[PDB]
Amino acid sequence: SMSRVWLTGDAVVDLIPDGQQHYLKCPGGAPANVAVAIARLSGRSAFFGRVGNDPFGRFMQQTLTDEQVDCQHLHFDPVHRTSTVVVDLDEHGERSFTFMVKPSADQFLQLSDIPSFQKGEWLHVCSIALANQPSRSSTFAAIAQMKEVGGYVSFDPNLREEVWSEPQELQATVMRAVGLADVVKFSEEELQFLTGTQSIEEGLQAIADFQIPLVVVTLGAKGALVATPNSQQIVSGKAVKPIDTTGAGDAFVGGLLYRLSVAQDWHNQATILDAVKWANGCGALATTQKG
Amino acid sequence: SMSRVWLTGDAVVDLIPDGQQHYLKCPGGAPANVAVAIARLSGRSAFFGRVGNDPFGRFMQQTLTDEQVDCQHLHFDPVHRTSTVVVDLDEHGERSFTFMVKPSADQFLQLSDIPSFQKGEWLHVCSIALANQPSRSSTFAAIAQMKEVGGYVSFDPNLREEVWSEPQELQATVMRAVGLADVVKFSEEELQFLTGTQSIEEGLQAIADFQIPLVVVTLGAKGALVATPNSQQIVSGKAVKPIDTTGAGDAFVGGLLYRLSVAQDWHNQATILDAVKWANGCGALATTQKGAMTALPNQAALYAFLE
Ligand code: NA
Repeated sequence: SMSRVWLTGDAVVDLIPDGQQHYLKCPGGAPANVAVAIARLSGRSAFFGRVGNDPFGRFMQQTLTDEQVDCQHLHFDPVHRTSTVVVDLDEHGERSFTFMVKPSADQFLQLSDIPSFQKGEWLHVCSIALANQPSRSSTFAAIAQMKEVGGYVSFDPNLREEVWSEPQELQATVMRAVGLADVVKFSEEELQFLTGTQSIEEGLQAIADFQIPLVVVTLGAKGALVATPNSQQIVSGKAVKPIDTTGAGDAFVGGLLYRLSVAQDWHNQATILDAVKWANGCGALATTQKG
Repeated sequence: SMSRVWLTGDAVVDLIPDGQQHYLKCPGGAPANVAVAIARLSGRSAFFGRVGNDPFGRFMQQTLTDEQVDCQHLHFDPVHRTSTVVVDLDEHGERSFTFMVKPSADQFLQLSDIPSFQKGEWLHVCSIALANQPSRSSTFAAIAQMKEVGGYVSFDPNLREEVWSEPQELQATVMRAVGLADVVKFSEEELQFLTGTQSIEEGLQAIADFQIPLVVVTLGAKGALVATPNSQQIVSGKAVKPIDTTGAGDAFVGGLLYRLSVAQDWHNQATILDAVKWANGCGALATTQKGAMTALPNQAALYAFLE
């Protein structure tokens, strides 16, 4: 087997209005979305993290097992509760969502929740895991161990100021993670938010000292900006400019990580280009399903 | 014209399983259930308490106004969440409840939220309101104010240790409220836990020195045992089709308190016995639909079941 992508962070149950007096149970959370995306490509994906010993936590355990994601290292906190979102409708029927549990069980990820890592494996992290302690320090420890054993680390800062008890620590904590990552996925505005000169130019030029092996930037319909310290390149979805990646950022990551993980040499420029091709493929695939 | 019944505590949105992938968005919570049960019996009930500024709390304000409980003294906490309970099933082999929000907005009930009380009125309190500060002191303060003015206090130690940040404080805090109430509703296992006893007779002699005007111990399906300083009696009941026990006890309290609230003197023995009979009726009836409030009967429906 040997090839494997580890995923960690917030497993989330979304509650959607199924008309009136009814909510639909929908599994969510960016780490779980990417984890499922990889397993749907017949890839080997495993999830470690913390949910609550509650029905919603059990829903995610069942969902992930069904989707063939290994969740043997999924823990159930007897006290804290699984992250739960309720989306709400306007007078005009326009969506709005509310975090129901703060802070959720995922924020209490412990050092003993971290599984043994093997050489050549991948670890993917989102910013929510870096919001508060003990999850902040536990996640960084997971990163260090993955690298120490000869593994690789990807990072996608799906940043939301909400979950943070101390929003001021965000710019420094996330840019800290960017420094330790092998692959970093940036949204256009995300790259900007860390002081963008209105362009993705010097916003890019800034991170140069970090010497990140691979940086990928979504570009709505323009496709995907691919950045290596040597080169610079755009990999469009060669089809009359398709569409965006609304909610398909996770699917994008999944397709990217699945291909990079099974590569003999993911550092290869040719291998990277093919991986981005799949990533755009997954991203487009998700947004054609009315999503 | 008759006695107003004040209700306070946690207004809760219950998520009840409808199939494998759906949840029923149902209004619940002890004070809200009892307030609604009283109103549906053409009784006069009002609610004072605290919910989240979130829409789950707007949902409960709407449900109370429609039912039609007074909630002028309903407040919205601009920081904390409205209590959300997810009911599932519990192998070995019944139902199970789980509190998703800790602490919820009702735990932050303030002294300023307490309305003016009047002689003859009623106040019902669930033990969840004593769980944490400042709700604990606020609720204890409200209980006292009703007693001082010549009102009456009802109390239901609906035990849920989960919401207590200091679970060791539960027994002493609950038993304090027990000694302050006119009416107390016990489960057979509740009275046992709080008294450290095993038999119902022992649990009664234990609390016998509080001289509580009325103690009710639900005997599950045999009805309830009715305890007064002088006399003990059993009051029977009839069975139905249990398909959702959610809030059956809150329905019991609803029927009990309404029947007492309309009497010129509720201390009358026959009145008390008739009230429990009402309580058994409303309790069983609520277990015929999904949701705590959904099957709370009007007078016509309740008389039809008892007749
Ligand atoms: Na019910």
